[PDB]
Amino acid sequence: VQTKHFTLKSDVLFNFNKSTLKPEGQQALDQLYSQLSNLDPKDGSVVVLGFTDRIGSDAYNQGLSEKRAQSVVDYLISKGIPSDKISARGMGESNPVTGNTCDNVKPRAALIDCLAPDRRVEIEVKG
Amino acid sequence: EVQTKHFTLKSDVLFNFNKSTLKPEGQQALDQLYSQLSNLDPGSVVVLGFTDRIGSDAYNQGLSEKRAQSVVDYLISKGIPSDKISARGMGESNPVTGNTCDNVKPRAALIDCLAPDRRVEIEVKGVKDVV
Repeated sequence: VQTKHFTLKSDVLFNFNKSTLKPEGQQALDQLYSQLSNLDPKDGSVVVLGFTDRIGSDAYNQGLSEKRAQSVVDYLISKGIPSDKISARGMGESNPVTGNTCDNVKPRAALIDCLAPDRRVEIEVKG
Repeated sequence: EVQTKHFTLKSDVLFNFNKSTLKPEGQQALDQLYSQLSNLDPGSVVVLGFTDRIGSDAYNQGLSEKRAQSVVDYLISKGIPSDKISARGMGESNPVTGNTCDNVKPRAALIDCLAPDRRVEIEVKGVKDVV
């Protein structure tokens, strides 16, 4: 089994608290799909995971992350990924890539900036 | 299970126009990357440099090599062992913009349209730990 893992910035794909792909988001997914289409495997699978930062309501962040992941999957299916070979999952605030690095960044705007790497969609491709 | 994790960095942030020396903002972006890399449990790293299709292909190939090497040199300085990372210039090959920019004018507009092509890709390859 060999995966390839990719990451896209949620701040690019979506507006603040929204889950509709922006034009910039579609373009980012077009560019990724261009890369993914360079291989023609017999079979494979794609897993799309949405993540938020640790700020705000966890129930709201879970819901938002799931809708974001779904919007990405729906678009990628539109581009050509077969619907039964791709799945979406919202992971909410879990598994931050910033780990404990932003733990003591106090001022709200500075913390939001420090947490930016956590606001992301991860795409795992198996072939 | 062998897994490759891919990271993409905008060349326009890392480097000034036509230069291969990291800007301070490039070092800061690589510091952020290194933090995340240092949490991936070991492994090897390839750094790919890409340009847009403007100008000499020989020149673009050389510029892409120097940019990739600059990134590698700095990542080693952060703690990536020297024997586990390498640089590769890709010049103008393998663009991500498709045909999207094919008929774009004027020139300033074209440089903007091709921006996603100007990038450094970092591939971290490793084995899933098990027993």
